[PDB]
Amino acid sequence: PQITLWKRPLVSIKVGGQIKEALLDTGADDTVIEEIALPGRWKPKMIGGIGGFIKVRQYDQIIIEICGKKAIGTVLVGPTPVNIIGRNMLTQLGCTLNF
Amino acid sequence: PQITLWKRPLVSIKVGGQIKEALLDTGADDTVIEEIALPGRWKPKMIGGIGGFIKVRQYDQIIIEICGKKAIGTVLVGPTPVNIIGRNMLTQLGCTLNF
Repeated sequence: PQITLWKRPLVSIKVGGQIKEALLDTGADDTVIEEIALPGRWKPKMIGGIGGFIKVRQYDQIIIEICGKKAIGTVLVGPTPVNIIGRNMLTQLGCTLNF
Repeated sequence: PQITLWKRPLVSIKVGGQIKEALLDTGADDTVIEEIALPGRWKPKMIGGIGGFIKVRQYDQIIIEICGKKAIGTVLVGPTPVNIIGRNMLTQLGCTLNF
């Protein structure tokens, strides 16, 4: 798709056999989703840094789908006010900024 | 331009007769720049909210230029770890996400 930016770029995503809402965020390095059971071995990761860090669980090589397009990459699972699709997944989707 | 997302989408911008580096951030509603003198009447604005708020100065109808393209909109001036080009300016630039 071509997504304009007059509203927050919230999308429905498929992940872990569930459906979640998430924000397409070019300002975020990583993808962070709250409250999802994922397969494989995880390891703790500290993210943030500005003001403090939050501990999350890092799962690698997870498949997500957005607007019919699949992407494989790392998903961090932990508390987040909004679920975030960061650049690690946007690159796998072939997503660009255009103006 | 067409900007891929393998690195942070940092750009050079012209604002206030200066040059600044800033991040094109689809996850941000607003544009926030540190340390720039801007014309007009400002008013304080509280931004953030997740964990606390930061006070900034809101200046309206400011002209910026990115990659040769001008855009007019609100610029918030205050402390920020990275200067942010948010959706209010990305929309004025005609910037979309494409995949």
